[PDB]
Amino acid sequence: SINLIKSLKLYKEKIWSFDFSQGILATGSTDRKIKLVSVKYDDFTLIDVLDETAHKKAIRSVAWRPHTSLLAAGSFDSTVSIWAKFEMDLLAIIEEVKGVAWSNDGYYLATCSRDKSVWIWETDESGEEYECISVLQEHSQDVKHVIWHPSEALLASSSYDDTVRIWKDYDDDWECVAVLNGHEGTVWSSDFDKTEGVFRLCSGSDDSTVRVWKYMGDDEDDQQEWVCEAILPDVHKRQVYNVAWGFNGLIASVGADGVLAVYEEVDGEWKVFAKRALCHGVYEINVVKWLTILATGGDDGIVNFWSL
Ligand SMILES: [Ca+2]
Repeated sequence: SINLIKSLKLYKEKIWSFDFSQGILATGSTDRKIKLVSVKYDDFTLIDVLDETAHKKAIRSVAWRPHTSLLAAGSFDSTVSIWAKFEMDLLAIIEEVKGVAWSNDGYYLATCSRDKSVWIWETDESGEEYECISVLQEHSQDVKHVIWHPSEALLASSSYDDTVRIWKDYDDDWECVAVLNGHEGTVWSSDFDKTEGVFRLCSGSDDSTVRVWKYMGDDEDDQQEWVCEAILPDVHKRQVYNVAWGFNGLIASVGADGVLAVYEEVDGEWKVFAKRALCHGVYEINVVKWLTILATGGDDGIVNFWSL
């Protein structure tokens, strides 16, 4: 069962992105303004609004530098802003951006764009200055999403070209080490398995499916061999706009259809663990995260918080 524990209206426009660190959810909407929410299972409250006309168009992506309170925000502007901190103070502008994501060591910030590229930026302990170390142009269409592995410097990008690409460095020489071919429409997002050891990834698409991909070792050329090992059971009717793979082993998906589903892997097979229809009323749902509880963000400007 998926139970609503709290419903929080934040904007009157779409929520596109959110991210959780250190008990705080950051959110992004068609708005200039970034909103921060304190979250506990008490909880569940507004604490700050980030603006200062930094701030020109829709905030398509927000991400916390992991286990810290520094924040990055990417915009339809083509720009990406940086905040630190109560209150949050601005720090930098880096130069449509569709996604931002940090490596778990906190030193690399990846950005992706309608321009078909993925940029890798490096910073230090302080997060004050950003050096562009790679410009990664292999996708043939709009890149929708970037995410790093929980513990390796491995990056996954998802694109309107129907592929996920995996990127890895050898001494800051970042290159594409696999192209995950199989989805039949735009891949909106992906997330890595949190199981220790060799890698897997799930991805959600316009084609109404969630695929689970499995790494099958390096080839002779130091490229990675990857196959789609499963397609999850039917849920969505059907753009799948976001997926999230929790440390609990469970995958969550959300779609244009207003459904939130959870899947569990037992004895080498996936089953729907739980599902709920009309989670944002009549509204498309764009984003989902495991916080353990679920947060969903929808076209109605609400973040719903659900218990499992
Ligand atoms: Ca399907």
